[PDB]
Amino acid sequence: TVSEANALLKWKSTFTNQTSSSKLSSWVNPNTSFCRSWYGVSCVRNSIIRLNLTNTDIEGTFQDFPFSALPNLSYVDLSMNRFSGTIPPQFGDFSKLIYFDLSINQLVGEIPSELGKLSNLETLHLVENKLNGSIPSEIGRLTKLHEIALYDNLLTGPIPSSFGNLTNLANLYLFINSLSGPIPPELGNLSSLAELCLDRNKLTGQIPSSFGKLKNVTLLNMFENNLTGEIPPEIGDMSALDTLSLHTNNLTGSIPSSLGNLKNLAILHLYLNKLTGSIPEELGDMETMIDLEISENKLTGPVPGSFGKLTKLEWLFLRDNHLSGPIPPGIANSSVLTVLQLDTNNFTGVLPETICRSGKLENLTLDDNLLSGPIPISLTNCKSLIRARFKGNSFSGDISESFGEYPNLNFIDLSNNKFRGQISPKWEKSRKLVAFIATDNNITGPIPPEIWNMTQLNQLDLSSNNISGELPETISKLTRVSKLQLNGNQLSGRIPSGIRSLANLEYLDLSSNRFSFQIPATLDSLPRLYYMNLSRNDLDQNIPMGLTKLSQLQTLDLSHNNLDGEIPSQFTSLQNLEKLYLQHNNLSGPIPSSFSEMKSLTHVDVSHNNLEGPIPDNAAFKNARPDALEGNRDLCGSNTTQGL
Ligand SMILES: *[C@@H]1O[C@H](CO[C@@H]2O[C@@H](C)[C@@H](O)[C@@H](O)[C@@H]2O)[C@@H](O[C@@H]2O[C@H](CO)[C@@H](O[C@@H]3O[C@H](CO)[C@@H](O)[C@H](O)[C@@H]3O)[C@H](O)[C@H]2NC(C)=O)[C@H](O)[C@H]1NC(C)=O
Ligand SMILES: *[C@@H]1O[C@H](CO)[C@@H](O[C@@H]2O[C@H](CO)[C@@H](O[C@@H]3O[C@H](CO)[C@@H](O)[C@H](O)[C@@H]3O)[C@H](O)[C@H]2NC(C)=O)[C@H](O)[C@H]1NC(C)=O
Ligand SMILES: *[C@@H]1O[C@H](CO)[C@@H](O[C@@H]2O[C@H](CO)[C@@H](O[C@@H]3O[C@H](CO)[C@@H](O)[C@H](O)[C@@H]3O)[C@H](O)[C@H]2NC(C)=O)[C@H](O)[C@H]1NC(C)=O
Ligand SMILES: *[C@@H]1O[C@H](CO[C@@H]2O[C@@H](C)[C@@H](O)[C@@H](O)[C@@H]2O)[C@@H](O[C@@H]2O[C@H](CO)[C@@H](O)[C@H](O)[C@H]2NC(C)=O)[C@H](O)[C@H]1NC(C)=O
Ligand SMILES: *[C@@H]1O[C@H](CO)[C@@H](O[C@@H]2O[C@H](CO)[C@@H](O)[C@H](O)[C@H]2NC(C)=O)[C@H](O)[C@H]1NC(C)=O
Ligand SMILES: *[C@@H]1O[C@H](CO)[C@@H](O[C@@H]2O[C@H](CO)[C@@H](O)[C@H](O)[C@H]2NC(C)=O)[C@H](O)[C@H]1NC(C)=O
Ligand SMILES: *[C@@H]1O[C@H](CO)[C@@H](O[C@@H]2O[C@H](CO)[C@@H](O)[C@H](O)[C@H]2NC(C)=O)[C@H](O)[C@H]1NC(C)=O
Ligand SMILES: *[C@@H]1O[C@H](CO)[C@@H](O)[C@H](O)[C@H]1NC(C)=O
Ligand SMILES: *[C@@H]1O[C@H](CO)[C@@H](O)[C@H](O)[C@H]1NC(C)=O
Repeated sequence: TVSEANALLKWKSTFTNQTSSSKLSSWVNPNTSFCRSWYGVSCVRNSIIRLNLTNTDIEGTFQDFPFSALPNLSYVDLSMNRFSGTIPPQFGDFSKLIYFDLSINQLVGEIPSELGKLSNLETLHLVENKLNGSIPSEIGRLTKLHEIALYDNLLTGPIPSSFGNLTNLANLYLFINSLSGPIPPELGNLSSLAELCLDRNKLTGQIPSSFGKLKNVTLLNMFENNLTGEIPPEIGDMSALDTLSLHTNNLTGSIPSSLGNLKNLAILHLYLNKLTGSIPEELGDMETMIDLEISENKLTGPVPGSFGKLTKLEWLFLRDNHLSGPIPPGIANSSVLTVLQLDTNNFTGVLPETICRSGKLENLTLDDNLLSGPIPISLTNCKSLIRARFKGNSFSGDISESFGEYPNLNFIDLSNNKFRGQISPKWEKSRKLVAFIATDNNITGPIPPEIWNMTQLNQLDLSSNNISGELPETISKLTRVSKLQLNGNQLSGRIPSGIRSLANLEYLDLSSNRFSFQIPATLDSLPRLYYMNLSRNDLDQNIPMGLTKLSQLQTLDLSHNNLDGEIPSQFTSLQNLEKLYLQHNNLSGPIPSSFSEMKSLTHVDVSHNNLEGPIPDNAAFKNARPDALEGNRDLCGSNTTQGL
């Protein structure tokens, strides 16, 4: 003991970057107070049995640790320190050791197989180091082990089959590592196992069919491995399971119907695999299921109608599969279902009337299916909606009657459907709505002016519809819009000057419309605008000077209009202009030949204009095709179509 105190002092004397304020200040007077006042030291019969120096800012190694001098150690916690070097084999010499923790440290090298000498060890903790090499097989000798945690290391090789001999192991955590090879089937002998976490490794091979003997495992995390084969139906015999996560693997075959026998399973993660076949209707018998995610697979056929029996279902992720048939009503019938994502499948028919029956549905994704028919009325009145995506379907109906007021709506996408009718002012009640996308529908009538009062709107896409009327100057109220797409409609009259005020505008498209008269001379106040498409309109007269004061333009398309006069020399301030399309206008005069100053002009079309003179000195004019430069009155100094 005084010998133990002296030995520990010699070890302390090797620590580096220590401070006067370190808790090891109490290591004084070895002859009298080793067992009564030394921090981290506790004794029985005046001999140290417990060394607990966790989180004491110790920087050092275990090279000079006095293994020989502390024979009676049974509790060693040296975690959360700055220990470096390796774990010496002499740690296996502490024959009374029960608890061993060296976890949050900077240790390197392999685990000494001599740890298998620690026959009294019940807890082994070495997490969050840089330990490499294979896990020693002799660790399977430690039959009193209750818990092994080796996660967040650089361990390689297979899990030793000897671990099947650890009949008292409750928790096996090995997750953040590079463990390899097949999972040893002997793990099925761990009858006391409760938590098995092998996730985030490089495990290959099949899931052992012996896993069905693990009747006390509640958490089986094996996600983010390279497991192949099919999910063995024996997994359905792990009756105590509440969390089964096998996602991000290379599993194949069908989902075993035996999963329906897991009456305690609340979380099932099977996504990001290559599962095929139909979803067994028995999967509706997992009465406890909360969070069911089998998305991103190759599942086919219909979703079983028996899903109506999953009364605790909250999250259902079936996106990116090949599911077919109509969506059965039981799929949305859970009173607590808040997320129902079905997008990127082959669902047909109309939406079931059960969609928002409880008024709790929040996120609904249906993108890229073959669905049709009208919006069910419980969805029209789903006041709890937050995110609704319908893009790429054949939904039909009066858009004003099909959608109620959605006060919690954040994101809605109606793109690529057959919606008719006029945009209702009801959308202004969505005061949190940031994006409203309705491209490629049969919307008609005017844009209600309430839309411009939606100052929170970040993205507005009404493109490719049959919307008409003149845009009012109150459009300026869309303070925070950054993507504005009204192209492909029959909007008429002058472009409102008020677009000047949309300071956050980045991408503006008013092309393919019936806007007439001069482009607003005032339109020079969009410093974030990198894209402006005014093409295919009825705009006339000289190109306004204001456009040249917008700095960040990358693409500018004013083609297919009746603009006349000369191209401004004062384009020079568009040093970031890359693509410039001015074809099919009535522009005149010479190109200023200050376009040599323009660095980034690569794609330019000036065809079918009344311009004359020589092309300027920059790439796009050299790289222009005949169509790009044709149609002008007097082209080039030597009447050329290519090569000066
Ligand atoms: C397990 O890891 C050890 C330690 O590796 C060290 O720590 C890791 C976390 C990484 O940061 C490694 O980049 C780092 O080196 C490996 O042992 C180490 O091997 C290297 C080379 O194989 C040794 O470096 C040599 O050192 C001598 C002088 O001492 C030079 O002459 C050489 O040119 C070379 O620089 C290093 O000393 C050694 N460290 C030890 C033994 O503590 C070990 O190979 C690795 N095992 C695996 C990956 O299976
Ligand atoms: C070394 O000293 C530290 C702190 O002085 C000890 O930390 C304590 O460890 C126990 C577990 O042994 C912690 O209790 C646990 O609390 C959670 C809370 O939910 C509970 O669920 C567990 O069942 C367990 O009882 C305790 O909170 C923790 N205290 C602190 C301040 O971190 C450590 O046990 C000592 N180790 C040895 C070997 O002496
Ligand atoms: C600005 O918006 C207009 C739409 O209002 C965009 O027009 C599209 O431009 C391409 C060429 O750039 C068009 O031409 C050709 O169509 C034929 C047949 O489909 C095909 O052979 C060509 O490969 C090319 O696609 C295209 O039809 C046209 N679309 C429409 C609806 O008119 C224009 O591109 C936008 N400007 C910029 C810079 O993006
Ligand atoms: C294409 O433009 C020519 C050029 O006329 C321009 O008219 C002004 C707006 C201004 O830009 C002038 O500097 C230009 O000359 C049109 O030709 C003119 O047509 C009008 C008849 O409306 C006639 O009085 C003018 O004398 C013409 N000018 C010239 C130079 O010939 C032409 O009609 C336009 N073509 C189309 C299809 O719109
Ligand atoms: C600490 O270790 C020593 C030996 O490493 C133990 O001392 C032995 O105790 C037994 C019975 O108590 C004696 O028969 C031996 O002769 C002792 N050997 C020595 C070298 O002293 C001691 O009991 C241990 N103490 C604790 C609390 O474990
Ligand atoms: C297991 O599946 C993963 C899918 O994530 C495969 O990883 C992809 O492999 C291909 C190239 O072979 C590409 O799609 C990507 O480069 C990989 N990563 C992805 C998609 O994130 C992996 O190859 C599969 N292993 C097998 C089949 O043995
Ligand atoms: C449910 O929908 C909400 C709203 O769209 C999602 O949360 C938003 O996610 C975007 C990223 O695409 C963020 O920019 C927003 O800040 C998020 N908003 C909120 C309030 O969190 C949410 O991720 C969706 N959840 C599921 C499971 O689909
Ligand atoms: C002590 O800390 C400094 C600062 O982080 C570091 O550069 C040095 O390597 C550490 N060790 C020694 C022995 O100085
Ligand atoms: C498990 O223990 C038994 C006990 O005799 C032994 O025969 C067997 O080889 C052990 N398994 C491994 C993989 O070492």
